[PDB]
Amino acid sequence: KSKLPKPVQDLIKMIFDVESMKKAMVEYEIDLQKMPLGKLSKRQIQAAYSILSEVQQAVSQGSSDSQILDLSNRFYTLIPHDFGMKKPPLLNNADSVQAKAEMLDNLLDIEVAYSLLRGGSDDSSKDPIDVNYEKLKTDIKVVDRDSEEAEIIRKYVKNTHATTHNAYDLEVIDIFKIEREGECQRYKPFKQLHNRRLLWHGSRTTNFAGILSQGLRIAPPEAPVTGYMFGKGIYFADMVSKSANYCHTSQGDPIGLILLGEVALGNMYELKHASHISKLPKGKHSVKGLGKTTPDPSANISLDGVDVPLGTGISSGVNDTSLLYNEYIVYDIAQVNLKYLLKLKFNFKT
Ligand SMILES: CCC(CC)N1CCN(C(=O)c2cc(Cn3c(=O)[nH]c(=O)c4ccccc43)ccc2F)CC1=O
Repeated sequence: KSKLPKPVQDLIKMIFDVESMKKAMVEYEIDLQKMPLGKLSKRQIQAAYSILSEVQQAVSQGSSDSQILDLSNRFYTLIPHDFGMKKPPLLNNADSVQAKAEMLDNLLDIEVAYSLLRGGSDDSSKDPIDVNYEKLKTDIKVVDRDSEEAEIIRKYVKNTHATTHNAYDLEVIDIFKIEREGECQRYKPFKQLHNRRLLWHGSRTTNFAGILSQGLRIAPPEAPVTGYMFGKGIYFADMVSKSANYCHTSQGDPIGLILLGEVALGNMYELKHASHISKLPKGKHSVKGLGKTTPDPSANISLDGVDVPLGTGISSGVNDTSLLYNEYIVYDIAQVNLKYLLKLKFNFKT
């Protein structure tokens, strides 16, 4: 029977729940009868990535729209869906390709979690919570609610909830201090880079067994670079509600998980519109998507030598931008050092 703190036990139970994995796939309208969770495979997901890349190439290189029709149907054969009586969305425009790329990103970490679960060694004299905790290769400690860490983090949550994201209120349930094995050594070449910032990264709960196991990762080479607004990198935000929207919580599942990561941004290539890149020009270390609203810079606080942009939202004065709020993208996984994991309750306004 596990000795782990009860909040950590609840976390392990949440991120390894198999039925949550199936619910996520059903939410995507994937046919569970034809393609069960156990038949989901990494090379199958990579093959689906390549079809999206084929669609990307066929659209831009001026091929037949007829081929694009066939590539779309091939995607729905490779990944069986079940839209009941409705017509499955056609894969012929960037809008549809980006939605399927997002779906494959989620399937990729679901496969990592399920394979983690069904692998390794097993011992019936051990609590499955203890076994699954050790499979994450991550030290997880509860942050004291009255500590100054929690104070700064709660202030960060309190001040950076955008007015536009008015559908819900956020309530911090647990603050976890996490150390992924090996990630600190991997981050060492970037530890002294300038412009280090503590930024948010939200994701579906079904992704976090893979995120704690493997870290935040760049989409595989088969993934289409045009499937993501700023290409294939790791995305962060400085508004907690922007990243909280990527938790994709609902009134049925109102508990979300959000990361605080130390990100070495260096020289930021500042952009106002989409730019589908996989690498940066020499002398640039990150992309900053310029939003119309930014945390007030005069209110930046230092936490363990890292900037925390917890200022309240003010106009950035940035002219023509497709972004309401800022985005930060790095294109090297060694530029990220995950520090905290928050468990939030979404209180939806009605
Ligand atoms: C988790 C599965 C794996 C699969 C390899 N994965 C997926 C890709 N990825 C990203 O960071 C990533 C995220 C978004 C969307 N987005 C988000 O989801 N949360 C945020 O807070 C956020 C904040 C600002 C902007 C976008 C955000 C788009 C493109 C990306 F590349 C790293 C990663 O590891």
